[PDB]
Amino acid sequence: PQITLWKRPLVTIRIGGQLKEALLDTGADDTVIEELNLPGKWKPKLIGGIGGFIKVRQYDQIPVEIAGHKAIGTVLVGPTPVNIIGRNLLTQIGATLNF
Amino acid sequence: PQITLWKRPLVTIRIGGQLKEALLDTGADDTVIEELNLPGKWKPKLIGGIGGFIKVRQYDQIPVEIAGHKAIGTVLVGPTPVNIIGRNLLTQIGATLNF
Ligand SMILES: CCCC[C@@H](CN[C@@H](CCCC)C(=O)N[C@@H](CCC(N)=O)C(=O)N[C@@H](CCCNC(N)=[NH2+])C(N)=O)NC(=O)[C@@H](NC(=O)[C@@H](NC(C)=O)[C@@H](C)O)[C@@H](C)CC
Repeated sequence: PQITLWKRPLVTIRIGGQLKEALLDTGADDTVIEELNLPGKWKPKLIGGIGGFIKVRQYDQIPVEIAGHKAIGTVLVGPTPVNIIGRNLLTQIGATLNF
Repeated sequence: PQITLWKRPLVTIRIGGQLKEALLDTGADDTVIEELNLPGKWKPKLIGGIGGFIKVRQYDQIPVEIAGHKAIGTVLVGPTPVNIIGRNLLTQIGATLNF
């Protein structure tokens, strides 16, 4: 689809069998989801944002369906204020910015 | 123009007549620049994201040219590792997400 930016670009995703809402974030390297369980193993990681750094769980090779488009890649889980889909998955679904 | 997301979407902007590199961030409501010597009246604000909040200075009606496309609006100034172009200005240059 084509998404304008007057509102936050929030979409529904499928992850782990569950539906969630997430923000399409071109300013994020990685995909960061609110605290939850995901199948499989993980390892601790730290990531940073506007306010500093947080601890997350790094899960690899997780399938995520993003507005109907499939991706399989790293998902970080931790105390983010909002679920964000970052460039590691945006690239998989063919997303570009256009102006 | 079309910008892919293989790398961070860093582009040249002009603010205060000078050129800087900034990240096009669809996950940002607002525009955050690290330019603490702007002239002009400002007011204190707090903005947040991953890691919490920081203090910024809010400047209004500041011209910002992005990749040769003129915009004018609110700019927040504060300590950030990367200059961020948010939706307040992305909308003014006609930017969309496409997949
Ligand atoms: C989670 C909140 C929404 C998404 C987030 C994305 N912003 C980018 C900006 C870039 C860095 C300052 C971000 O955090 N990116 C992270 C996401 C985490 C991730 N791992 O992908 C990033 O790429 N982090 C890199 C580091 C980038 C820093 N740059 C650098 N070292 N050169 C990383 N690998 O850890 N938006 C925001 O942080 C913005 N917040 C908002 O837009 C709203 N605030 C809230 C709480 O939602 C609004 C109500 O203020 C800020 C900028 C104020 C307008």
